[PDB]
This record gives sequence, structure tokens and C-alpha cells, in this order.
Amino acid sequence: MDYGMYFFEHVTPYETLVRRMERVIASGKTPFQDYFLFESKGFGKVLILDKDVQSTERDEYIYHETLVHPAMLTHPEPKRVLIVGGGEGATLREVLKHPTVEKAVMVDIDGELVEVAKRHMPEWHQGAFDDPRAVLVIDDARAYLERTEERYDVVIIDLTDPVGEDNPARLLYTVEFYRLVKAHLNPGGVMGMQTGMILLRVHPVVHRTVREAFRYVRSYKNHIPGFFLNFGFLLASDAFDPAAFSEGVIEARIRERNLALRHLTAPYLEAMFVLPKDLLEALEKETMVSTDQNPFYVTPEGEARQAPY
Amino acid sequence: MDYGMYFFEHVTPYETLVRRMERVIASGKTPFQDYFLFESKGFGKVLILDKDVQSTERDEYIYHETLVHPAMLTHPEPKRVLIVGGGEGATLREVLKHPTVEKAVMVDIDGELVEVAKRHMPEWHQGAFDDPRAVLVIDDARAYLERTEERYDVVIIDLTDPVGEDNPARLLYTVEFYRLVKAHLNPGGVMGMQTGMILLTHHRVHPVVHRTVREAFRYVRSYKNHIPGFFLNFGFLLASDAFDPAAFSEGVIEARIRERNLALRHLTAPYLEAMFVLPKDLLEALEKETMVSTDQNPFYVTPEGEARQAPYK
Amino acid sequence: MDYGMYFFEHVTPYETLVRRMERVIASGKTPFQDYFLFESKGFGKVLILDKDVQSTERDEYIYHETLVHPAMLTHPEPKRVLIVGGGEGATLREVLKHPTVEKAVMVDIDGELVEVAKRHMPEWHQGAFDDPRAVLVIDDARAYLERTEERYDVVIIDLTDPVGEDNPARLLYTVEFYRLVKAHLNPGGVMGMQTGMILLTHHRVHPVVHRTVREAFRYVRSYKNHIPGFFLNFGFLLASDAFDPAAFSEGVIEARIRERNLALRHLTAPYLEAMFVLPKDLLEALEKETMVSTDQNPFYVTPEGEARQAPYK
Amino acid sequence: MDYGMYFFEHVTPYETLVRRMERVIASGKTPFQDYFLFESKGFGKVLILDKDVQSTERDEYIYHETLVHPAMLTHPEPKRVLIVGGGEGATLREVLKHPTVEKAVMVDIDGELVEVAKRHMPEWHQGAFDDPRAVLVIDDARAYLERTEERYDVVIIDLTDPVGEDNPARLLYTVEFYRLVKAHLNPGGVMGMQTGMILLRVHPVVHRTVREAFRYVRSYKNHIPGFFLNFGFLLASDAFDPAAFSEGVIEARIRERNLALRHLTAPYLEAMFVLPKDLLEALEKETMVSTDQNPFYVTPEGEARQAPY
Repeated sequence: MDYGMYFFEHVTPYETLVRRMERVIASGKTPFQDYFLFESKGFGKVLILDKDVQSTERDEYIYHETLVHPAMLTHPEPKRVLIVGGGEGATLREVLKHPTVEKAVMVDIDGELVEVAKRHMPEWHQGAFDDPRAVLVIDDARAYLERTEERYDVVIIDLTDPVGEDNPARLLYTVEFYRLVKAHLNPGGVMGMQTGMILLRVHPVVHRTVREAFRYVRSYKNHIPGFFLNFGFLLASDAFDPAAFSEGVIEARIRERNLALRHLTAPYLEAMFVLPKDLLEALEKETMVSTDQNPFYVTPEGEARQAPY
Repeated sequence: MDYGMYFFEHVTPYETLVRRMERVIASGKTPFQDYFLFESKGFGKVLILDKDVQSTERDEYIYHETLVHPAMLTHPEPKRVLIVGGGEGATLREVLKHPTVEKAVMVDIDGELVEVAKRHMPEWHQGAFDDPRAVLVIDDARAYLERTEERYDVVIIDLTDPVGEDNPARLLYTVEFYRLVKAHLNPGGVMGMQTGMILLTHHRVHPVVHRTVREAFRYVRSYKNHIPGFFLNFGFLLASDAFDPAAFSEGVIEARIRERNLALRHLTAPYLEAMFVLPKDLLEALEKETMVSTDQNPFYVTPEGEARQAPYK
Repeated sequence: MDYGMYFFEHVTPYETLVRRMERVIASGKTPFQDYFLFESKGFGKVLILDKDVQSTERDEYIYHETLVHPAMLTHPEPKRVLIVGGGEGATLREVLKHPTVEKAVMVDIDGELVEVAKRHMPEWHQGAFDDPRAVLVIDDARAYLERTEERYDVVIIDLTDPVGEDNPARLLYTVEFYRLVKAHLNPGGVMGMQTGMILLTHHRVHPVVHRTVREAFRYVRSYKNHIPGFFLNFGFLLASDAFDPAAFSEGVIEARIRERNLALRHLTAPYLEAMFVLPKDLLEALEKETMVSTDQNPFYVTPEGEARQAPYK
Repeated sequence: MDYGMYFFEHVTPYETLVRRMERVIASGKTPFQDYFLFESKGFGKVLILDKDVQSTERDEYIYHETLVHPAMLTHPEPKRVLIVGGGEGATLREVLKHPTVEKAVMVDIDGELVEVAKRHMPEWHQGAFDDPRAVLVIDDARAYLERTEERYDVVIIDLTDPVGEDNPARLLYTVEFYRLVKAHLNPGGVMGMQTGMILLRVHPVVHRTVREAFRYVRSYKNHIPGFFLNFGFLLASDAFDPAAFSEGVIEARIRERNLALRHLTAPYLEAMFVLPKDLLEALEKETMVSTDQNPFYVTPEGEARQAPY
């Protein structure tokens, strides 16, 4: 590789990605995490939060379409949506493409980070924060949910894995959190979320934990170019099986809502739910359920742990 | 990050993978490429060829099942099979799992590398080289095919990308090479192959390989799968003149899997079928690609990981 | 090791220095070289030129004192001084500390780089560029000297190694360049310069520079000092036709230091003298070296960090 | 840099050396530390102990001549020598070159490591272990010294810096240890040692600690190519000032003892004791003295610490 500026990205405890930085646009520290935003010749702008890549300019459409539309499209008519996380503004951008959306509330803990995105990541938000239907709330998701009582048709959880024992993210991955979320869902409501990278137990544990809160839980996956990783996601609902696709339905909705998709197609979306034998077994055998009493977290070595926070 | 032994693996001109080595099993240089085999805590043994990871002990089953079975299963009764590349022996291993196979010819240019696999990579070959149905040929697959008139039902191409202008392997990625391969296929034959990483923002190797193959075969169908140990989404393809290789029936593939008592750890009939469902961006990249590699102007991979063409010799 | 921003610095073909960057101050590319200036926790601001560290905020005083004072102090009364290179402005700074100096001409080819120093590296120049006695010339030092007939008492050469065959700076390391420099020295003049890293097992750049200078000057004396921020032992040299630059007296240098009220943070009279005492292996390397860089066959540094010669143009 | 096998060497908390490995000769773990021996094109064979380079084939003569001869040459007639550390066998090799040496005892804690050197590092020992005057003892230096009562003309300490709070090396860098060493010195005896890297407080602390045990302590330094570092060393004695060089004396001894030196010369040896203004100030201002009660160690960030072991 060429000499020069590079960022050392943690991927696993045995593999590290060294990404070339052409120029550093912004780097700093908020009261919640460190951030690094740099120009790369391949993926364009890259945002690092702490030690892990958070998003890249040229592949984020894949991640955000994958994260948002399966839940939005499986819901016959989403009017009110709640986004937990998604600080770059792109999750909101995709949510706002559905014409039935009347209100989209985004709740994020780090206001300073959101400001970084607003000023240096216009490629992501593309003016979504200034949409009259959008409402930004800087606060702790649980705190907000515990206080508020408004309900939603769709809730999109776009958070980072609870890696690290002292990581407060642990409290956002417990069965109680998912029940709190479910409490804020209108009848027929669906929840969509990024559920950790998949590599030969974060995703299976999250799937199992969510299943302790919802009747129907369906894992789906997609390779995210800029992360160099296969990521797991899931849809959850008590009102119906979100992955029981009826012939032609998803396709009809995409056309009807005039969604401008660059990555997904109706058939590709449904194919994301077709899982390989090894993943199915991992999901099937998982027994750990994260709880407020004993919140699960991943060790630096990538192991599933559980004990009081 | 920690201190210790690591391997700096080329991925792209802007991204490098630094893999921790627990201990080095073997390293060396054949007249064709450099090789390194080491123990990693996450993926077990890792084989590096020159500057790129070639295979991983703990995830190779995913790569080899993906590479081999779609072609083998789309064929109603594969009896004669040709393997180009696959020096580790795992490709042959998967081919040999099909009881209809009577003969499997494997031709690869680097005999020394094959020897390293035989000695240090039993996890891959699992004895496949010694199968009575297996015939190992160390030679240029192109010279071998022109010098022979044997026919095959299925041909699997398992080679690394042709990096570098001076790389003679460029001649194994031209339209006349694929035409030569097609000339050795029985009437209902099918070719299956690994067709390069997919990273549309960086380069279009996969679409160039697909476009080149389309110039030699009537029906060409790309499929993809994420290879864990490579940290890359890989493209593959099925090609045939006799039929649209992706015009399945989940039912028929399922029945053939059961019939042949195929032991699969990654693929299932429905997942195999789903690999052929592509996203909009990949479809567009495949559709718009115009580069066709030919003996006159063979394509190669530039140090920037881009597909480029230039007159040979 | 930790995750975060780092700079991969070239040191040798087999050793690379990975330096943690706290934050990046400036980075860019002039028509001559790439530059990067960043904050490091250990050495403060670090300036990288292309792929090699050029200077460190916390240790530059060691490098600049070592580079400048031996020549300036061996001269009884340096009034006119020429500086070739030293774009940061710290070389000029040290030259200007000598109150006998009436004029200091600095010629460097990269004006944009000098501008980066002026704006982001005040720790180095400390206002030297604005000294009434300082004259800044942006130009090829060779074209400038041939186009002028001014004379100097001391000449300091502060340039990076000429890496690469196509590097026009190769012409600033030939015997005719040093002869040109000698042609602009007053009768008792002396030339002092940084003469490449010393790493005898890897290459002989320093001995090649010394051997080349010996072909233009009667008396040539190498001296060395370890530069903390470079993690390398560096060679330097003093050259003159008028006297053996190392035929000191600790007493005289001490008196000149006191006389000129030189504020030194690294050197002392006895330490400066000791830099000229070399070990057996270095002496032998210097003695046996036969390579003489000339305009006809200028020497350059190969990608393997070796000194090689080849006919120009 | 080229892709390939590399070793990540800690140097400081902000600088890391990535050294290319052409081939790995041997790698493993003893009950005391990890070891990595590899071929490098520049320095030849390189031995890594834990995370730091211990020695390189093509530059070790510089380190070992620098470590051994100043103490040996400043002693008018060394007959009995004690080496603490120096497991590669090269320290013994240099000591054995002095014809007045009748006995040289080498004490090292890691017998398995010594075996690694014997089998894979012949370039270092060059048969020195098989010299009739050599005696290898595998044991804890202090334990050995506390039990034994034999005395020596010269003691050479070739140990690694006490970096890390739990590092047992701390107990070999206390004023009590140096007093124990001094107790095993014949009258007129001298002690020579590697005293840590020098970089803008390990060396100054060791110098100060040793001075709390010996009347005359003289620091000297030399750049060690293979370490990419300036290293500090020191000579200590109660009988005389080891650095008060009388004209022509060192030179006469080298000739008289027919020493085959490749790096040192009499004038260069004496020049190693000429220190720069900044180093002299650091040595002068240092106030920390390592004690058995509160053994000093260096923090991962390179800071001088002191507390009970």
C-alpha cells in the first residue's frame, strides 16, 4: 500500500481495515464519542465514530435503502414514523420518500454529532432535516419513549452494536427496550432495524432478544460495500408476519409511492430474507436474551456476554 | 490493535486488510506466485497468493459451495467435469460430491502450489486429489484444451483476477478462451465460475468478466455471495448455449440436492436460487458494461484495481 | 497499538514508521512535492514531505543546531551566508543567531512549501524570513548561482535525499554543483550540510555524498548526530579548501559560542567537537566508497533506498 | 510499503515500527515471554521479545561492543565477570575477548529462550557458550546473587526496561538491586549496563537510582541502528571514576588485549561519554530513585511511576 495518511479501523479482534485518507475534512470529540470525517478516493467521504466506520458517502444509499424500505414497504400505509439513531440524516431522507408519511420524528443523543453531519455531510441529509414533516429531538431514546406517549406506524432503529461492557448502548438492546418500542406502535405497526454484522453472535442474540418482545421476527441481510461486511437486519411485528410477501404486493407499492430506489428492487428486497443454512442454524440455536437486569454486550474478542449494567 | 505478527493484504488501492498471524505454517515462492499460509484466530488457516487472500480454512466451504453447486445442480446429470484452477483442491472436493461424476479433470499451471496444498491444506482437499475419478493436469489450461478433444458436461473456472499487464493469465479471461471452453462442452453443458469481486465504486471487474463471457455464450447469468473471510461480495456466473442457467424451479434443485445426497453447510435450494436475484445498481452495471476481453486486447487489472485493456505482446 | 488516524512514513524498504496523528493541520500538494502537517502527542507538529518526515516541532532544534552551528562556529567571522533548502525557516533562524551575519541568502525551489511554513510553522521560522538581513529566493539554487557572482563565507545545504531517477534535484548533489558552490565561497569559506541518513546495512547514501563532496573540496569531514524525531542517525559534513574543518580546539569554539551569545539547547562546545569522532565501521564505509555523483552520471536513491548512478536525460 | 508479512513493533505510544518479515524462523512462547525470530532483508535475523525488538543480526555487534567494552576496558585487569541477562550469548562473546578473563558467569531467568538462541542464533553466540571459561546459570539474578557469595571484577547488566506495573523487571532496577550487585564486586570493580532508550525519563531515573548506590556514575550513549533509537548506558564504580580517561590508556589496552573491534575505537568509546546539553539537564534534574519499597516502572504512555510491587 501507499505511504500516507490512514485510519486504522477495528473490524474484528483479528482483522483491521487500514483506509487511506486523502484529506481530513473534520475530526473531533463530542461528549459521547470521537468522530473522524475524511475523503477517500473509493467511497468518497467516510465518517468514523470512535473506532468503527459509521457510513460512507458512495455506499450509504445501499445501507439506508436496506434499513428503511423493507419495514416501510411492508406496512400498507405508514403515516407516522419514529427513527431512533440515524444521525447522518439519510435514514430520515429515505423514510420521507413514502408519500403517506405525515410526520417523521428522529431521536438522537448526540446533538453535536448531528451538527457535524448537517455542516459536513450534505450528501447524506440532502435537506431532509428541513422537511416540514421532520422533527429532530436530541435526547436518550428510552428517556424520550418513557416520557412521550405518541404512537407510530413504523419505528426504525438505526443504532450501533453494544460492544463494550461500559457502553450505554447495552440499555437500547434489551427485551425491555423493544417492549417499550412496541408500546409506541399503532395496531398493525412494524419495526425495522440494523441488527449487527454477521460473521461466522451479535445478530443472533439481537434476533432472539427481539423475539422475546414481538410475535413475528424476520431476519434479513445485505452486504454493505463500505463496511466490507455482511450486515443483519430484521423486521418485527405483532400484527402480522412482515416477511410473508404476497405476489406482486411489494412491487405495486414501490410504483404507487413513486419511490426513487437506486439499490433495491421488489425481488431483491424479498431475496434479502432468504437465508443460508449456516445463518439459519445460528439463529435457531441462539439462547441469549438481553434484559435490563443483565444487558448483553460483546467483548473486545467478539463474544456474547451478559451481566448487570 | 495489538503488536505482533500481521499480514498486510491488498484489497483495493484505498483499503488494506491487516490480519493477525498467530503463527506461520509455510511461505515461499513458486515460479508463478508468492504464497503464505498462516494460522489466524478467526478464520483458521489463511492462504495468501502474492498480495491477496486466496482462501480461509473456516469459510472456504461457503466459497466452494457457491462456486461449484449452482452449475453442478443446474445440470441434470453431470458425468464429465473440467476444473480450471482451484489449486487448493476444495473445488475438486465439491465437484466430487456429485455421485453422477465419473471423471473430473483439473488443470492448473502452478504444480508447486498444488504441492503446498496437498501437504499443508488437507482441510481443503480432504483427499480429493486421490479420488480415482480425479485427473490432475499441471499445465496452461488453454494449451491443454487446444491439444485435446475431450468433452465436458460442466466446466468450473476457479482463478484469481489477472492483475498486471505482463500477467500471462490474461489469456485465460479472453473471449476466445471462453469459446475454447464452450467448444469442449457437451450439448447441454454449462460453465460456472468465480467472476471477481463486486465493488462498483472502485472498479468493474465483475461486469467486464460477465460482458466478456456474454460474447461467447448465449445465456449468461451472474450471481453473488458475500465471502466472510474475504470481507468482499463476490460475483460468479453460470453460462450456457443450451438454456438460461437461471430459469430454475426451487423444486428441481431441491430434488437434485436430496437425490445426490449432497452434504451442504451453506447453500439450500432456496438460497442458491436467491443468489441470482440482483440489486438495481448491479444490474445496471452489468447492462452498461462494454469491455470485451480478447486475445488481441486482453483485459487486465491495473495497480488501481481497475479493468483495463491493451494490445498483447 | 490503537485505532485512529496514523501516518505511514517511509523509512527503508523493510521498515516503516506508523505515527499517530492527533489532528491534521494542513495537507496538500505543491508542483514539487506532497506535504502533510499534523499534531503528534510525542513530537508536536510533524511535517512530512512526500513520504518521509521532514521535521518535528519538538526535536527540530537538535537537527537545526547540528546542521548550522558547526560550520558557522568554525568560521572566525561569518558575514555572508547562503542557505540552499531549509524551507521551514529554522535553518535561517539558526544562521541569524550569529551577530556577525550581515546577509543570509536562502534559495529554495518550492515557494508554496515555504508559504505553508510561514503560515503553519512559526515554531520553526520564528520570524527569520522577516529578518532585515534575510533574502528569500525561490528558484533552482544552481540556476541562481550560475546567474550570480556574489560570494559567501558559509554555505549551508539543507535538502532531502534525491529519491528517484526522474528527480531534478539529483543535479543538486553532483560534483559540479559542489564546485559551483565552492566557486562562490570567500577565501576562508566553509560549507556545512546534512548528508543523508546513516544505515550502513541498508545503503551508503551518506558515504556517497561525502565521497562526491571530497571530489570538489580539499578537506571533507563527516559528523553525525541522532535525530530523535527521525528515529535515525544522520550524517552531516563540513567542507573547505582553506583548512581541515575538524582541526578544532574545544577552547576556540567555546569562546565563539560565548562571544556571539548563541543560545543553544542541544550543542555544547565539547559535544559539537565529539560529533566528528566516528566509529570504525563508519570510517571504513566512508574510506572505501568510490561513487562520485556527476552531471554526466548523477546519483539518485532507488526505491530500495540505495544510491545508484545513471546517465542523465 | 509492500504488502506481506510484518511485525508491529511498539516503540513509543505514538510511534510504531512495522518491520517486514521475509520469513519466520521461529515463533513461540516461554513461561516468561513471547518470542519471534524472523528474517529481514536489511538487518538480517531479528529477535522480538514480547512487543519490543531485542536484537538484530547485522547490528548486534554495535550494541554488544558498546555494552561490554567500556566497562571491560576501563578495568585494568578483569579476571572474573558476571553477566546478568544477555541471553543471546553475544554479551558473553564480547566479554570473553579480553585475555585476562578467567571466568565469565552468565545468569538468565529464561532457559527456554537461551535454547532458542543456541539453536537459531549462532550468529550471536558464535560458540561462546562452549568456552571453558563460560558458566551458564538459569535463575533469577537477585536470587542467585542473594545465595552466592563469589565476587567479580566486572558486572555487566543487560536487561530490558521495567515497562509495565506488573513487570517483574522492576525488582532488578531498584537501588537495593544495585547495592546487591556492588556487594559482589571486588575492590576496584566496575559495573556496566544498558540503561534504557533516550527520547526527549527511563534513562535519567536509572542513572539517578544507580547513583544512590555507587560513588561514580557515568552515562554514555550510542545510536543502535536496528532499534532506530539512541540508547543510554552507564558505568558505575566506588573505586574510581570510570570515565576519567587518561591520555592513551584505552588505546593501549585495546592493542595489548588484541581485541577485534568492528564498531568501537578508543576515541569513539570516550566520545560516547560526551553528552549534549539537553541530556545533561535531564540527568541533572532527575529526582526519582527506584526502591524495593516503591519500584519504579514506566507506564504504557512512557511516564515514570513508583509504588509498591
